[PDB]
Parts: sequence; C-alpha cells; structure tokens
Amino acid sequence: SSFSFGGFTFKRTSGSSIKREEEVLTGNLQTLKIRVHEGYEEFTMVGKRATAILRKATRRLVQLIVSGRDEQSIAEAIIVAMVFSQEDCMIKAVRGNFVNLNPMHQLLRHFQKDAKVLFQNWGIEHIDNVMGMVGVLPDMTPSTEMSMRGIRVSK
Ligand SMILES: COP(=O)(OC)c1cnc(N[C@H]2[C@H]3CC[C@H](CC3)[C@@H]2C(=O)O)nc1-c1c[nH]c2ncc(F)cc12
Repeated sequence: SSFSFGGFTFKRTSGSSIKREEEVLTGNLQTLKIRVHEGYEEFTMVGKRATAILRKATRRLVQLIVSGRDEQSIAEAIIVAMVFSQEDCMIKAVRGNFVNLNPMHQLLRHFQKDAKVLFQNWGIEHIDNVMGMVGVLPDMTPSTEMSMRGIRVSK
C-alpha cells in the first residue's frame, strides 16, 4: 500500500487508478513508454525535510499542499510531485536533451538535476487565501497572491 519515489515515501490515502500504456514525446522529441494511471487519487508524501498531501487525476496534478524546512526541501517535494503527476507539461519540460533505467525515473533524475524549464513552464495562478497558505513562484520565492498552478505551501 506504500511505495517510494524520489526519496519520498508515498502512501495513497484515497482514490483508485487503473494502468494504461502510453507513448509520449518529451520536449526533445524522444519517445517514452510510460504507464499512465487513470483516476483521482490522494497521497501522503513523507520525507526527511518535507511532507505533502498530493491530489492528482489522470496526468493532472489537482493540488499539492506542501510543508518543508527550507527552500530546497520544498523544491525537492515539488519536483517529485510534478514528475509524479505525469503531466504533459512536465514531459515537455524536457528541453534542450535525451535521457539515457525507468522512463519515470529518467524524468525524475533529469528534473532533479534542474527544474528551471520544469517550473518555468508549469504555470502560475492567483491564490484566494481560502486555505491561509502561501504561494511559491517558479524561482521558489514566496508570494502572497501568486503560486505555481495547484501548489500551495503550508507550515
Ligand atoms: C497500487 O499501485 P498504485 O497505482 O497505487 C498505490 C502505484 C504503485 N506504485 C507506484 N510506483 C511507481 C511510482 C512512480 C514511478 C515509479 C516510482 C514510484 C513506480 C512505477 O511506476 O513503477 N505508483 C503507483 C501509482 C499510483 N498512481 C500513480 N500515478 C502516477 C504514477 F507515476 C504512479 C502511480
């Protein structure tokens, strides 16, 4: 019922997903055969320096409420969460850029080396402050009115 990904312990708290094979095309026109998970699911991500709740749908991050102890702790959490989403956005953030050995792990290893194109192409939004949380910009700078799409930073 538990698994591990990118140094974070994932534990599904709700929802279901079925598997289906899909051929995607990274930003560098490289073909990858990923197993796409269909359905809405919620997860706990537990790490040594960061924790998060992650709601996702089929190839879409619905929301990520993350807390951490520093900027790189939140950055690692967000990187893992966005690679886990399986979003076409993230697949296309492979820019430049071939990846050498799981496709999902290839993407994580790639985006762990640097998430600039990743963050920079994810998308930003206005926060309504209805959760009393803080937003995070593509550069990991805090903000009180804007945040990367679906990402919220708690304490
Ligand atoms: C019962 O299996 P699960 O469906 O539910 C817990 C489930 C299991 N293992 C895993 N393990 C995976 C994850 C991610 C990549 C590897 C590293 C950890 C590993 C693998 O794919 O082989 N993932 C899920 C899973 C549920 N939803 C998902 N959405 C997207 C997604 F990339 C995965 C998943």
